[PDB]
Amino acid sequence: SLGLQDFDLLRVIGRGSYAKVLLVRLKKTDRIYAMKVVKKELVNDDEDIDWVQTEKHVFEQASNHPFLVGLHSCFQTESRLFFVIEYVNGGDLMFHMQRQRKLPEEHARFYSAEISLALNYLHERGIIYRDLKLDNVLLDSEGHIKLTDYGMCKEGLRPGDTTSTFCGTPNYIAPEILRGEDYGFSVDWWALGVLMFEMMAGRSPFDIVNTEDYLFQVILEKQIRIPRSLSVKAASVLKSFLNKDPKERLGCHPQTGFADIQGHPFFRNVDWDMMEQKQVVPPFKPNISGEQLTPDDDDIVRKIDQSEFEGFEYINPLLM
Ligand SMILES: N[C@H](CNc1nc(-c2ccncc2)nc2sc3c(c12)CCCC3)Cc1ccccc1
Ligand SMILES: [Cl-]
Repeated sequence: SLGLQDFDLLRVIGRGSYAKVLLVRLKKTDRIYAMKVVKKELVNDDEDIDWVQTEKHVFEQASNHPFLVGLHSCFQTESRLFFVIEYVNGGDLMFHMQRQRKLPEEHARFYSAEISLALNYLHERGIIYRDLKLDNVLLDSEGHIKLTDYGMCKEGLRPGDTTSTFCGTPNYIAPEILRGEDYGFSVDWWALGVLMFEMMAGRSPFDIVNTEDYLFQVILEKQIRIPRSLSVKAASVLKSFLNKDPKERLGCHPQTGFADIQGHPFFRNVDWDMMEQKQVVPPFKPNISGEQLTPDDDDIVRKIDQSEFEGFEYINPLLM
């Protein structure tokens, strides 16, 4: 099926330790896509045994939702896995906050709404995102958000289920994870609380003036206080999403969790349905505005365990 031959490696658009993301062009179609590349050796050594399976499953659910990147195709070389993904060209919230420094409540309200719809959808599908942060919140040309990089997702969580992996991006990691407690969807809502805080305050609730051990101490012990300039509505949601007790945290009620959010005074006057069909207009249009592969290690590749990657190839019959 697909392979590197069928593509033109245009540029690099993302680079972590585990994963690398390229901008690519499907030759025979002249369409542009984003490509996520990961060394299969690290997939075996660093990830849960069902990582490949969880990724494929998550992309499936994401193709049927407006605020989630969908999967075009994926293939494998001897040493790497390749995820060809719907391309988003509006940048991300981090880039936006970089120029904005601080967003009006209306803007944060909009974004946090769309983010909630994407999250609740994953939760409904028994999935925990587990890595919501500014730069994982992409923006399309129109100005709507899109969650990307599903590398941290947990799958198959039934009602009452609970997982126990310590993961995430330190600044956004929930207290219940820090305590080593079994957790569920609650971590995602805490993450949104932290993200909402950055949007409206212009800084993290845990900014300063063992560096990471100290950060974890701040999150667990230091009292979270909302700045005096924010409205009573805003102060509430922040404090509610940022409740260190998963049981008492906003959006975490097993039954009325997501209803409690939509009902929150902060989200008053929000048409969720129109929000979900993109019938609500974004407060910022990235358009009209603003401003190669590492060689394999033959001694490693030769001994790689290809088991988990058998039958990895795939193409989506419906263009995401
Ligand atoms: N944070 C953006 C660049 N990084 C990434 N962008 C996208 C992406 C997906 C779809 N359309 C666009 C981007 N997906 C991913 S998955 C991943 C990373 C990443 C980096 C860390 C490792 C895992 C910022 C950015 C936005 C737009 C263009 C270039 C960069
Ligand atoms: Cl507190």
